[PDB]
Amino acid sequence: EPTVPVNISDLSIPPYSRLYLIFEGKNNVLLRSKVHAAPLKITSAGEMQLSERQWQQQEHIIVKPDNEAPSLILSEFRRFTISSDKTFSLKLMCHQGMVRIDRRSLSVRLFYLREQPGIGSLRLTFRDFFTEVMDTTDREILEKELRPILIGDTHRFINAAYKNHLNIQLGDGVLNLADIVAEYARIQKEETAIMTTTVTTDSGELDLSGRYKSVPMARKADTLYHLTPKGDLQIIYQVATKMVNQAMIVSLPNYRHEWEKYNLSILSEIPQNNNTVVHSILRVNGPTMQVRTIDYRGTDENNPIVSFSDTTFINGEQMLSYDSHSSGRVYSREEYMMWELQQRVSEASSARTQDYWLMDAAVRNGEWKITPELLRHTPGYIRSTV
Repeated sequence: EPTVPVNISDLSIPPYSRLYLIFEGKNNVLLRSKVHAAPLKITSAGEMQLSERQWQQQEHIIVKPDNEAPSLILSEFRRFTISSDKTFSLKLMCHQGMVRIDRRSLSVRLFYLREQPGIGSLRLTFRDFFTEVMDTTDREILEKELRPILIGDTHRFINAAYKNHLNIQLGDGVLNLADIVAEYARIQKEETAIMTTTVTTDSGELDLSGRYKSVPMARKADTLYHLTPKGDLQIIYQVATKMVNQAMIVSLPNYRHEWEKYNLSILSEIPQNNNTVVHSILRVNGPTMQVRTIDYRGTDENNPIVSFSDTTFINGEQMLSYDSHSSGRVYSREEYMMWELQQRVSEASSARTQDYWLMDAAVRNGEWKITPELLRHTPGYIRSTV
């Protein structure tokens, strides 16, 4: 049968199906695409249990009470937290932007560990959550006036249909959504503890050709790189002091759309148990976060041992974790470069993501052009037969 025409800006593929697109073979086909799984709408009331594979399928779970609200339950939800404390990861999650608000809809983004490598994601949107008081969210003055109410009596302005279902079972964890709402108000008032140091293309002092920037204090072993869908980088560190939990952020606004203009390196010092300070150098290379550790005369003299490592965002993730205590492998410079080439040869996902970022960057102006700005970041590649 003659082929059917379809608008390329919106395609629907039903479960366990495919959709063959037919292209002309004279020109070159360059198709940029984005995938959004269809949301699951929920309107009933009462208990609502979703099995592991039931909430693992979905990406955005909308809740739209008609009369009453369900008691959302997501079994086997191994929630991802970087701090074992329960009142500090709340501040950090509110700070990264994982709690959003518009009109009367409150949206919360979650995370979870899974058997497959990496960290998953999931969004819950609680429509009808808010009453008519803050239907005027456009004005900042009215929201600021309503902020003090959210501290003591948060339930005053929450819709009555949601009052008895303000907690979301997550397996072994209970997340009081009213608590989330209350704490987001404190975070917004503070914005208008967690230290903030945003860098830009031309921010920072002058192999690491470019700019240098050093965090305010001495970090911990673990590190967290957060990439919001808008395309900003939110490198997460710690303070190496168990007395007070103080994560220090490094914000790189509009990173995904400007990763070729960044020639910046980040220096940090991780203290060790033996009263030895180990330096750490972080170099952003597109989606691959190159980490260089310099022992800096830790046990040697004048010839510090240098270990290379990196973690690359893959499969559209928005949160990557590196422990520096249990997971990793020692790599010298030549060994690391050789390993990168070996990963590229076997078509590993990191190389594919690097290529995706490069092809995205090449078409910035609209017309395909490999400008010289990308001739420094990109290592060349040659295949030959002997």
